[PDB]
Amino acid sequence: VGTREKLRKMLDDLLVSVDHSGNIAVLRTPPGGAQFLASFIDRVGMEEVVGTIAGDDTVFVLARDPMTGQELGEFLSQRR
Amino acid sequence: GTREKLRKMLDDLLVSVDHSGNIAVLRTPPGGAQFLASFIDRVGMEEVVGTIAGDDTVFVLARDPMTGQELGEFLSQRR
Amino acid sequence: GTREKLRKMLDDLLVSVDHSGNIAVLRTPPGGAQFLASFIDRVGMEEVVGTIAGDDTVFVLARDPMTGQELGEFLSQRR
Amino acid sequence: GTREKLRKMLDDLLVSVDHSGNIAVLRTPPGGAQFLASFIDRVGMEEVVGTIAGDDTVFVLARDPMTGQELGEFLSQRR
Amino acid sequence: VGTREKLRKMLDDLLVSVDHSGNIAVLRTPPGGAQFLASFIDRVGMEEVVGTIAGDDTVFVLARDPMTGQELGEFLSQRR
Amino acid sequence: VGTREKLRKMLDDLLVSVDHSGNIAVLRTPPGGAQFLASFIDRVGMEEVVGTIAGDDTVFVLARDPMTGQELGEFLSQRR
Ligand SMILES: NC(=[NH2+])NCCC[C@H](N)C(=O)O
Ligand SMILES: NC(=[NH2+])NCCC[C@H](N)C(=O)O
Ligand SMILES: NC(=[NH2+])NCCC[C@H](N)C(=O)O
Ligand SMILES: NC(=[NH2+])NCCC[C@H](N)C(=O)O
Ligand SMILES: NC(=[NH2+])NCCC[C@H](N)C(=O)O
Ligand SMILES: NC(=[NH2+])NCCC[C@H](N)C(=O)O
Repeated sequence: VGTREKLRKMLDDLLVSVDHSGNIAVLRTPPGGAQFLASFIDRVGMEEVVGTIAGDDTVFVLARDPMTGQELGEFLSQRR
Repeated sequence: GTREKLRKMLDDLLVSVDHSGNIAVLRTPPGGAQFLASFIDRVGMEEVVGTIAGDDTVFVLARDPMTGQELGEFLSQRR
Repeated sequence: GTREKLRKMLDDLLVSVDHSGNIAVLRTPPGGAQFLASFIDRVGMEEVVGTIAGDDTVFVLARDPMTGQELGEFLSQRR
Repeated sequence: GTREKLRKMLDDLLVSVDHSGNIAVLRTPPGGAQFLASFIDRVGMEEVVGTIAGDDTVFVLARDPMTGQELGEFLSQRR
Repeated sequence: VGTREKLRKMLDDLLVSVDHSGNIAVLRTPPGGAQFLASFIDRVGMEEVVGTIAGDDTVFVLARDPMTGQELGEFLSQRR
Repeated sequence: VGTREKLRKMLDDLLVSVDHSGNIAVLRTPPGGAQFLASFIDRVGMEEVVGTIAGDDTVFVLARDPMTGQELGEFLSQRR
């Protein structure tokens, strides 16, 4: 039903919390969820996102300068 | 727990099931393997000796004498 | 695809092959396991029920009645 | 090496042992699977065809004719 | 024997080195150790830590602003 | 044939793109390639690199201050 609405649903299904410090937004997932969530982020292609790294329950998303991790995390919290 | 989380996750995440020997193989979308296997470990099924998740694949070890096919059969059935 | 990417990657990445039962075991250099298994999944070999990659090891599940030794034999042969 | 590092790590990391077929299954605490399997690979046991570590689970492939139970038996015994 | 002393012992058992640059402290582990170490960090709940990402032998720990990676790494080197 | 030339060949074989923001250079790989590439980086020992974290197709490399992610990513793009 499109990379549009799936975004939301993936976000609502998975995002436990959003935090930030500096040029990084930190996304918390349930255990094992990090790689899954970061895959869609990479795949919708946000160009204020330089890249992402997933661990097990955490994703670091790197804001493209001048954008900041707070601005980045906000841009997300509205997609939910 | 499997009440509303069993079938739902499988539909959300289980792309295909295959098997060989005492192992059932679950394919997920990219990055999905750890996440689905998290749900499987958490119900704590006796016949699941254990799970290993890669990136898009999960290997489920069936407890002998149960077969990998029989095991993959069930998770397929929760759908 | 296996034209120029089959033998080449194995030479680049396959350190050793071993086996037991319906499983062939591929050792790679550190961090190499996901990368090599990516190539294997992508040819989509029928007899490969699936793959799991750790850090330097890949487990390849052979589809019964084929054996893990027979399977490891082929990838060794692409070299 | 297994002198002071064999039993010690297992006590530090091995939560439980199970098995099925030619595979022994080791459960670790969260995130512990790669770390414990690192120690196992490094002794280089002949009968260990190879190891794959997920997040909290390790699959140890026993070299035929040895069984996964017999293999899990030993690591249990180093405790 | 508590999330108190286990901290230390986990730290002593695992921390190969601590480094830093910017808002990140970098922790080096033996191979395969990264996820294990970062699990306890997440679990003791440090609130100057926004989050952590583990690889194989490295953990990136994100300092909460205003705190810095150096201050963060020091706060650790005293727990050992 | 040495940690010298293998660098290049590994880099040419694997580096899809290089990006940067702040004190981090972001390296993109094919799927599953991230851990492999970051292993060699760690192993050639660059001391303007504090550390690396690999995911599945992305590596974050932390520049040692004063060095920046751009300067870091450039130092690489010449090794190819
Ligand atoms: N089950 C675990 N491995 N837990 C620890 C995860 C460590 C870190 N937050 C990450 O996602 O990389
Ligand atoms: N992006 C990747 N690493 N893809 C390869 C996946 C390899 C294997 N199927 C696994 O799940 O472990
Ligand atoms: N750096 C490491 N984690 N080494 C241990 C590798 C464990 C196992 N052979 C795997 O590939 O999953
Ligand atoms: N945090 C998690 N990903 N937990 C699920 C672990 C899945 C499986 N037992 C493994 O070790 O690979
Ligand atoms: N055995 C390996 N995978 N080594 C490379 C690890 C790369 C990076 N330092 C990380 O921990 O993510
Ligand atoms: N097949 C996947 N797991 N894709 C998503 C990878 C997410 C992130 N770019 C990483 O490398 O960690």
